[PDB]
Amino acid sequence: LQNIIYNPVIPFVGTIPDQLDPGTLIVIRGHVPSDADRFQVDLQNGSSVKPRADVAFHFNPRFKRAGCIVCNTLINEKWGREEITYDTPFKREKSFEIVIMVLKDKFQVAVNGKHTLLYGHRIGPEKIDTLGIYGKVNIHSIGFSF
Ligand SMILES: OC[C@H]1O[C@@H](O[C@H]2[C@H](O)[C@@H](O)[C@@H](O)O[C@@H]2CO)[C@H](O)[C@@H](O)[C@H]1O
Repeated sequence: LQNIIYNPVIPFVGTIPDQLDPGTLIVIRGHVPSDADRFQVDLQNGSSVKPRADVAFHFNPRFKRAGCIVCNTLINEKWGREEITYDTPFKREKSFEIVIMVLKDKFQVAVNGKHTLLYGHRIGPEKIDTLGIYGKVNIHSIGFSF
């Protein structure tokens, strides 16, 4: 793993150190705190706050009731169709590893050593240069393989 970021402060907004070509991994190890209702990993085009940077890939675990993962894309400050994965491995007070693998046509995401979901590209992954992590989460490490 390359360009590892250790224990970043959340909210984190970092420049991804290379283009996300097919086969690239983003690996994120962390922990959901006991009072967490949600957090998010956003692959974004730039880091503008107003107007809000486009989010190619919004990966948003949610913990209310039985919980779920919501995926979407933000284009021109509008959210598109939500893709909700209900078989969620995330739990409050548990550790996790997320591996996002960028393929040509989709993202392939594995959580805790197990395939979790797919997400077809809506914005070309070549437009992504920024990783954002927000909400209630404790991130121990961010690693990249190009
Ligand atoms: O799709 C991701 C965004 O959802 C926004 O919340 C949605 C909510 O999930 C949906 O059920 C509906 O009622 O409308 C809300 C507004 O679009 C969150 O506010 C945003 O942060 C993203 O997670």
